[PDB]
Amino acid sequence: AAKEVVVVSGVRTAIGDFGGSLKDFSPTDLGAKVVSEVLSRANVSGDAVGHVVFGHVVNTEPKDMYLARVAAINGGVAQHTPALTVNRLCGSGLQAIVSAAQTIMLGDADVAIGGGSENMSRAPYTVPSARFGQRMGDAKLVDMMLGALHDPFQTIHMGVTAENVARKYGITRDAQDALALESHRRAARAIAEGRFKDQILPISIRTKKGEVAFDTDEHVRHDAGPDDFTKLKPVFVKEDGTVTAGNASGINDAAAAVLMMSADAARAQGVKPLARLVAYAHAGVDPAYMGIGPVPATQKALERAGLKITDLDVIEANEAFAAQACAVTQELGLDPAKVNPNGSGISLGHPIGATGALITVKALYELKRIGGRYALVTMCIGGGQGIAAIFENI
Amino acid sequence: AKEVVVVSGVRTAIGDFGGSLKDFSPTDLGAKVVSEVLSRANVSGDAVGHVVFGHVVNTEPKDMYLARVAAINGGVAQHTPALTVNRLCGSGLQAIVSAAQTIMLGDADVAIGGGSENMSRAPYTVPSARFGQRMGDAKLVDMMLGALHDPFQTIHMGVTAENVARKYGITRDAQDALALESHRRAARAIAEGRFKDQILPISIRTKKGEVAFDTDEHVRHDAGPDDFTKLKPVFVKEDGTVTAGNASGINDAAAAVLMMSADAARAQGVKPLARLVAYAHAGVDPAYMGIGPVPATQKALERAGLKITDLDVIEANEAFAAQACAVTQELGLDPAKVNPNGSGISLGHPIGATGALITVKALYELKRIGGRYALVTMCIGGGQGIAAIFENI
Amino acid sequence: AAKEVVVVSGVRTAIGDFGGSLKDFSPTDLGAKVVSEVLSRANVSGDAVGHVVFGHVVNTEPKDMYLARVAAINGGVAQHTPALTVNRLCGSGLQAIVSAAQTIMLGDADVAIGGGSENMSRAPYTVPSARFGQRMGDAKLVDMMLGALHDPFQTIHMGVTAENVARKYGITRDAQDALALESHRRAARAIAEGRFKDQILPISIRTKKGEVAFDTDEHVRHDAGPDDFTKLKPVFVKEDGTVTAGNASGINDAAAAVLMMSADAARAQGVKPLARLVAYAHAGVDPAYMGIGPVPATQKALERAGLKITDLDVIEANEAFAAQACAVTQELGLDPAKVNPNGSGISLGHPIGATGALITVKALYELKRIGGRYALVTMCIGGGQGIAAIFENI
Amino acid sequence: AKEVVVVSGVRTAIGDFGGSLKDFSPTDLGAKVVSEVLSRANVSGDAVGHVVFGHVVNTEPKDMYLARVAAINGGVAQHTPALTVNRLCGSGLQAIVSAAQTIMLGDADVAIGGGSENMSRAPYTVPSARFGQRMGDAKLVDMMLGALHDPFQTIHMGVTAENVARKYGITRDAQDALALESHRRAARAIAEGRFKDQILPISIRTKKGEVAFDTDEHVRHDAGPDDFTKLKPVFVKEDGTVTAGNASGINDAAAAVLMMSADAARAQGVKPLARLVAYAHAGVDPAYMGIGPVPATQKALERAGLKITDLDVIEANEAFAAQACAVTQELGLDPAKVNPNGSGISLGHPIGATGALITVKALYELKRIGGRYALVTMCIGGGQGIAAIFENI
Ligand SMILES: CC(C)(COP(=O)(O)OP(=O)(O)OC[C@H]1O[C@@H](n2cnc3c(N)ncnc32)[C@H](O)[C@@H]1OP(=O)(O)O)[C@@H](O)C(=O)NCCC(=O)NCCS
Ligand SMILES: CC(C)(COP(=O)(O)OP(=O)(O)OC[C@H]1O[C@@H](n2cnc3c(N)ncnc32)[C@H](O)[C@@H]1OP(=O)(O)O)[C@@H](O)C(=O)NCCC(=O)NCCS
Ligand SMILES: CC(C)(COP(=O)(O)OP(=O)(O)OC[C@H]1O[C@@H](n2cnc3c(N)ncnc32)[C@H](O)[C@@H]1OP(=O)(O)O)[C@@H](O)C(=O)NCCC(=O)NCCS
Ligand SMILES: CC(C)(COP(=O)(O)OP(=O)(O)OC[C@H]1O[C@@H](n2cnc3c(N)ncnc32)[C@H](O)[C@@H]1OP(=O)(O)O)[C@@H](O)C(=O)NCCC(=O)NCCS
Repeated sequence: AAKEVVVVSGVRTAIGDFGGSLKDFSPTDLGAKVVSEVLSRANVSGDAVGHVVFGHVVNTEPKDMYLARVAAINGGVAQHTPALTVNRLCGSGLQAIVSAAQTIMLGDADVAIGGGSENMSRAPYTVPSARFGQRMGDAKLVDMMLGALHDPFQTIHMGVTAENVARKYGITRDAQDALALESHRRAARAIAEGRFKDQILPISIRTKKGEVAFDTDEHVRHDAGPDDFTKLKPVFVKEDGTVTAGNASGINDAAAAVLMMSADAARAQGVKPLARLVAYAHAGVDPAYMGIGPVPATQKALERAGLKITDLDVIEANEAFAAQACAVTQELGLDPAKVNPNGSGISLGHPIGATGALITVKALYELKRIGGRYALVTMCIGGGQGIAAIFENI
Repeated sequence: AKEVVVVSGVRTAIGDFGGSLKDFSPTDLGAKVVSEVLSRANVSGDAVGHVVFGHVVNTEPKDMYLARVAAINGGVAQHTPALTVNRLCGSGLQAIVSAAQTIMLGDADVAIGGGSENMSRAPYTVPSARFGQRMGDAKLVDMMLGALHDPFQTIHMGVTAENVARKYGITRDAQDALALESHRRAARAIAEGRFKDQILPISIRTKKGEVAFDTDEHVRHDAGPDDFTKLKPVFVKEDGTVTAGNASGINDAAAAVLMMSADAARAQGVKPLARLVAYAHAGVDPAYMGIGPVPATQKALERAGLKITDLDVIEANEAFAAQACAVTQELGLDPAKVNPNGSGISLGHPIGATGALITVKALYELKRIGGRYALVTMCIGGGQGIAAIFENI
Repeated sequence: AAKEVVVVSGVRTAIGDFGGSLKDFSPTDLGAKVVSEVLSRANVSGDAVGHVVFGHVVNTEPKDMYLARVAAINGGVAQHTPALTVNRLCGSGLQAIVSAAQTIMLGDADVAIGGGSENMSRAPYTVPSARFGQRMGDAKLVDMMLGALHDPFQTIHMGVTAENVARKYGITRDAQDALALESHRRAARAIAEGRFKDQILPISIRTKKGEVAFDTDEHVRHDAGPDDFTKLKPVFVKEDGTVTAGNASGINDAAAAVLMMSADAARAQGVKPLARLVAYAHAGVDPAYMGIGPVPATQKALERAGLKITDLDVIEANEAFAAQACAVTQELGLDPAKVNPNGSGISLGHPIGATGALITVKALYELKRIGGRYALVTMCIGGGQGIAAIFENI
Repeated sequence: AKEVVVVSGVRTAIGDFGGSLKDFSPTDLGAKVVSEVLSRANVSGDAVGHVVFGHVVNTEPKDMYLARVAAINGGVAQHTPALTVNRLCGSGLQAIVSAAQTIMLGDADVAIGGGSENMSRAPYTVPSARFGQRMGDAKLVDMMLGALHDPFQTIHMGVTAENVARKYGITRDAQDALALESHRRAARAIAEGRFKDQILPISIRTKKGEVAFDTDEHVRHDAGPDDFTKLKPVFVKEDGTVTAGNASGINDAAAAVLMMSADAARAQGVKPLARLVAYAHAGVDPAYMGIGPVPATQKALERAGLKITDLDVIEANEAFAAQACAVTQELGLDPAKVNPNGSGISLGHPIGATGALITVKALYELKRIGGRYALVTMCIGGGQGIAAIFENI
């Protein structure tokens, strides 16, 4: 059978705004930071790591094609450790955790780090005609960030697929704005109560007035009210729109990681862990409706775990767009009070390749906060996919 | 862990930098080999549990969706998950491993593993373009050359090949020797038609009409030892040995294999090419990445319960003659069994697709000689190696 | 002999900061604005113009290679009028006036417009390898703005030549900072007293809060004191520097123009003009000391006019760098009280191709303000030149 | 207004787009013709009162200093003022006019007027690069093609040539006729060596050694009427006539003339080529800019007190056959006296240098036929024309 996977430690950066506090930190710099910190939290030597896997979508510089290896080596992991970068779009961060967990399940490693790192502020433009020349006529610089946010089959923004989902599943503008407002209020309450303090790694952000610690998610609106969202206009369609800048997730910068071990290695070391991995699942859907990806992925994961929706104490289902996040909660029959109890992509931001790892960290720390047992982590995936994993607080 | 069988495989011919495939995007090449492996195995596009593609250098936004685009446009149903993986030059074998693991773990009965890379279309980036440079000249960054630079010392992969040449005693004469033979083995393979069955031809619409690209165009068919010893070292100015002639080329290509669980294969009447025996990974000093295959291979043989002398076929990619010689040397391999039909130096090195492409070669060579065991291994920029062993069945 | 040239009207925009209030206004848009306004001030039909000449240095878009013609046609000048763009670097704006005056002197036109337009905020980057490709290796985007500010023989910033002049002519840091502070105080006094109101054309700058009129030079520091300049560090040399961001001219955006006529056409029409052109002169100097260009150019112009330094009531000598502006005043024996009485490039900005026309407008309006008789307009020129003209209030 | 004499002149051979001069910057070419005109006239670099160069498309930062760089690196003293002027395709004749005016007004006794343009090196710009694009694709702007677009309707100069073809009745057969003859006149001139004395050879360092570029390489020496009537219209899709064959090329070159006051020439013993008789400017409808030469020429003849039949040589640049035919037609010129040795269609159109270059041709042709009066005129994008008349002396 497959070895049991224990999540012993986890950490995330605070999430930076587009062009904001982390704009000068490369994806490999952020990844190295969370690698070194998870090792310290788990009391694991950098020489004792069997595998490193990082999720990451938008290469910002040549180093990023080496992202997992640079994050590992600069995070203090020995050079004998293999390192893999994976890309499943917005599912990449949770995919990294699954792929790292798989090396343990299969006996290839007793210790593995899975994380994600993304700096969208530093996403580049390309010049396709630069290598061999354009000769004559105007050419383009291609926005690789916006390009990543376009479905590659119809060349429509993710936000257009969110309208497709809104229309198909009956998710009104008012429903979307209610979810968005509530996400910000939940995030502001979590910040005010200190719910995120233990799971965040502060970053010193060298300012001209001296160094200051960036340790709070800066996308959150702390005094938001209903009229802030009603006044906004739809951003992705010219007719009959519902998706706005306020009820869509942000574009953001962050990194996060967990350190996992075989259950036997965790017993022998005597660690006091966060959780164990119960099950995971993948699904594919119509690309034009990629936002409901989490529905089949969650149903499959629950089947593998032998659990039911009502067994879930904590659900982190990323708010890519209120339009799809509502449809997911509705189609699954989830209690909105248990779903994203401290906010999600709309209020905290959506650093795409890191999101899936960062919301895993959130989920496991929330289980500890409430003494809960099972958490579900799931998210939708551009191109038409879903990914889901279930963890047990132990 | 379920048993994993390869039922089909295919590759494109390997295009030169700026050559016959320069107009074919990585997702275009990927979809072509996906469709072809399904039809070779006679497997419905609706029956695929997972698709994994290796790929390193994004040439356009669609490339961040590469596996999904290759799968959908290759005829795989939208309900199949798709993953792109990047372990640099090991990415193509990694995709096959990652796809096999979905089968081993019971997540899927059928999985496609492949790789796709178009280095000709590798882009230049402008890191200052989004928020501006404000004042002062700015950089147009060669993402292809940057992929070929170690990220810790910012030296070309070829500088690490020189390091490996010094440490292990690989001479210039030795490097040019392997390079010449590789070209001679490749030219012989092409003449005898050894690659015919494993290559998917591609129509490369020319002004002269509609021609088929089905031959690896990097090969020098008239090569003589003088051709290599005249060239000059290109990566270190003095006391150097790696040249353009004894180093792999920059190339474009795609390849894939389709795998199934043993049970699912039985239950479909599909004559499997081979079976997966074992795989392994290794990390090494980045400055000496070219020696990564040695520990990875040793670790793979250990897991397989096999010895070097049990290998009838070895596909060990020739990133640099300086590195490939030291691999063969440190492992104790018979050079007649290693890359018997050429490799990176002669056939080219389409980095993200290479590991999948030489897996296809290794398996077709096993069938050609009636062998049992084949080893596939390659080095990895940044300091790693990857290796896999297959059994002809 | 040569016909006498009357300056009947003139106008300038307010000067915008780098990245500031005029950043969205192209050079041909600004030029068209001042063309239409000078025609209106002089009561001259757009169908009665014999020639248009504009100074302009840094092309921002393809239209700018047609700059004079676009400014003329869009400013309401008939299509039968010839239009010429000239480039003598920072002397271009006054060169345009001289070249336009020359068509009148030679009997080619009885009416001619001379102006300058520059938007440095919109200066582009080029990609030299884009047309035919780079093939392999990194390339560069070339800053055409900074490039224009580099001497083309030694590839040193204009600011390095300013240090050369400071050293050769004994212009201390304290002397440079005294000039800079005084320039801002003079500009702030002129603004507070309304000295510039009649010569500036307001521009409506479409903001999100509604339209607002940009009519005040925004580079001026109104509460400047000596310590603001002493604290700054030298910007152009690593050793023994004196030139700073505070005592160097700014990078700026603006346009300006005058309308001239033959004296006979001015008599017949009965215009009430600003001034007449008395003389002009050019000079070349060592490129490494281009900042003293105005000295020989001024001496030559005075000789042609049969005037002496002491006959000058108003001097507009552009403050490119305090280092050279001091050396010019010192070598010529000018009274600093008469030189740039209302500020200059350090305080108001230096929109290079427009500066020479804009400070001509300043000079002629200042003559009217004080009832003076003769004004000198002069400036230094990258590559090692000077240009000067003398005008008489009539 | 003092009398202005031309004592010397020179031009480069005209390079094709991407051809033999592609590696020579505009300031490099400018300095070469500056040095050569000084030495041809035997005039000290210290004796020059003014330098003016026409030039349209900045290829690099130094180009904004073009006249000054051409003058200094061409041996002119640093005390000489230097001006760059831009009247689009008239810039090269404008520079000669502007330089002559400094002499006419007594500001100078000696002045150089020239032009320099390297369209091959014309750049792409990124208007968003300084302050950033933030989000969304951005433009890489072709500054060369943009220079060839009218700024009011954003149509190619060739679209205005079609407008001119309709208004004045210039047929396709008529255009291809002029194009063929131009090429035949140019090929004859080159064969007979007519351009030998006016061309400054340039060494264009090749891998085959050190070769001299001294022949206008746009010329088709084997041209036959079938070559032009087979080509298709390129600027309007339907009901079109201007083709790649009957339109001028995109080209690189430089040229200059040195002028002095009559007195200063006498006082130096310098045998002057010719004398400036008159010049004139005209504005026209931008949509019909190609007809600008007609009023400019009429206005120049009026000032000169001459008639069309007094002109022994006419250099009227062939921007487009459609436009040049209408110019000759509306002025009533003998086509045997107009561009007797080819022009823009056959020799090329290095825009900023053209007006200076064809002035050199016109003067050398006057000496070759013993003529008296020569006319130099050309059209101007945006709707202008410029014309000058010289007297052989
Ligand atoms: C929606 C989107 C196009 C907007 O981009 P943006 O303009 O850069 O976003 P910003 O927050 O900076 O600006 C939005 C504007 O609405 C306003 N706004 C946004 N949220 C608001 C809120 N909760 N309350 C009030 N106003 C709000 C901003 O203040 C701002 O107004 P301003 O210009 O006056 O300052 C972008 O965020 C996006 O694409 N999001 C989803 C990305 C995605 O697809 N992720 C993966 C999907 S699977
Ligand atoms: C070595 C390298 C820098 C050279 O690149 P390149 O110069 O553009 O390649 P080219 O073949 O176009 O040019 C090389 C020259 O040597 C010659 N040459 C190359 N191989 C030759 C051979 N086997 N025999 C004789 N001559 C040869 C070419 O003809 C060519 O000469 P030419 O320009 O006159 O026609 C590049 O191929 C490279 O980086 N290879 C290694 C790739 C790599 O790092 N892979 C992954 C690392 S793990
Ligand atoms: C000097 C130069 C390189 C500085 O460029 P810059 O950094 O963009 O200029 P800025 O005014 O925006 O910034 C300068 C800094 O000094 C400070 N500063 C400038 N002038 C100041 C003053 N009078 N008092 C106090 N502080 C001042 C700015 O506030 C700013 O500080 P900050 O970053 O904390 O806000 C540039 O202005 C230049 O090149 N000038 C001369 C151009 C030229 O050569 N023209 C033609 C020559 S012939
Ligand atoms: C017309 C124009 C757009 C064509 O540009 P181009 O296609 O890059 O020029 P090329 O010569 O490389 O290609 C044209 C094709 O027609 C053919 N051709 C051109 N002239 C020919 C001729 N006289 N006879 C036969 N064939 C000819 C070329 O061989 C070539 O064919 P190929 O590509 O198979 O070799 C460009 O030359 C142009 O814009 N000219 C006008 C310039 C201008 O506007 N000047 C100022 C205006 S006032």
